[PDB]
Amino acid sequence: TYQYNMNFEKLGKCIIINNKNFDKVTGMGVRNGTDKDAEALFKCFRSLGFDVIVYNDCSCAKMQDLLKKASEEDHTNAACFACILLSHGEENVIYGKDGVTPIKDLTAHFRGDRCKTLLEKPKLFFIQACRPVEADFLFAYSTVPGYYSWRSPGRGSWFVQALCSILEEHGKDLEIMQILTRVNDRVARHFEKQIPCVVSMLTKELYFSQ
Amino acid sequence: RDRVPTYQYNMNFEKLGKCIIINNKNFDKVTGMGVRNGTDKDAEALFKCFRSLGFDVIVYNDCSCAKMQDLLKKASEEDHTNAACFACILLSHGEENVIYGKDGVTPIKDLTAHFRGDRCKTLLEKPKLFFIQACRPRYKIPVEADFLFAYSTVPGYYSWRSPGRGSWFVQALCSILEEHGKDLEIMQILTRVNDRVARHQIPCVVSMLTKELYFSQ
Repeated sequence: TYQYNMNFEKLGKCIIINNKNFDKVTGMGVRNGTDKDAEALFKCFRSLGFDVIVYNDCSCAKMQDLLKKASEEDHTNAACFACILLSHGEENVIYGKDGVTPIKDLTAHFRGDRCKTLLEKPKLFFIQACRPVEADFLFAYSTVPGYYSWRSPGRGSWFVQALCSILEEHGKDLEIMQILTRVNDRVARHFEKQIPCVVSMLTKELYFSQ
Repeated sequence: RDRVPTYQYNMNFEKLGKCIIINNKNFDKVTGMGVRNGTDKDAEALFKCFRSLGFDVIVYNDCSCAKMQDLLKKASEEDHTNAACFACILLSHGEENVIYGKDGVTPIKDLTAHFRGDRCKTLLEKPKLFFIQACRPRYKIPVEADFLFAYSTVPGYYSWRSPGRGSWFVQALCSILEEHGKDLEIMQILTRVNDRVARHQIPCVVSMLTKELYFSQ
């Protein structure tokens, strides 16, 4: 009653945009580690039951088309939708490899109206980007685009590490907010700066199980 | 599903915390803002509600911008050492990143900054809750841990402060808190409020909290 009905054929689709090499004409160097993060995320989410697909070095066109096309799909037997973005970011904007595109435009497509099939179902956006308020949307930022998010060349971001670890072990028993909160604490505890940020328009508790 | 974890905010303190409610109903003509009929009804339900949770609630009304800033700053300079948390509720007119005082408009972000870890070390590691009902996204928020923002309406749209029933968000918040304030976790309460408000406009919660928040046991 107080939970999102997960009784569906599929858990849902999980698009993982992984931008690592940005065209010079943007002024943003390679994101060594995003490859580590991504693989981690791929497993973690595939493990939750998502039909996950990874897209590398996407342009603002590719990224917009991707999200556009996905929203257009039929999500009837889908429990929800998940999108994970990994790249450079600024004021509410995400970096393509050839420029910058506004996050709002990526989520726009899945709004209640533009995507009848996902209506009433959770839309999840996990955004990791160092430098659209509609119901049932949830955003989880590695940290605001302005403040820097700590990585580790061959170890990946703390956020992603924490998120995959927590999800790996509790992705089945904790509610989505509990997990993200632990991710919050864990990322936070690293410094002892950066604190992830969760924005939730969810109307029911979210559980990737039963 | 819910149980015994070091994943809960330590609530074992002398007192629960202070709860500041700013009830701006009347605004200076020059601001062009109208009377917020129904705000007193929210203010009353809110004060009773939080008083009931164990908060030491203080209610200010028709405050000026200078007043709001001063009040919150002073609140941040007090010694919250024996308090478990801190709550501030703003009921007024709103606009992108700003909230109205009677004499004008001031940035929500500055109002909340007063409590950042480095400026209110006595609330450090302690949840700082802001419930904002600014009629009329992470941006108008401090980059600090243990902060929680529950925005009344769409930080892009307008909430419907009912003529003489009280804003939908507020009333829903109080309703759910009366009922489960002492048995549900903060995100559970607000998520239900979200649903409730939506079953009528969608409120949004920004959480930087690092632990679960239970007001009791």
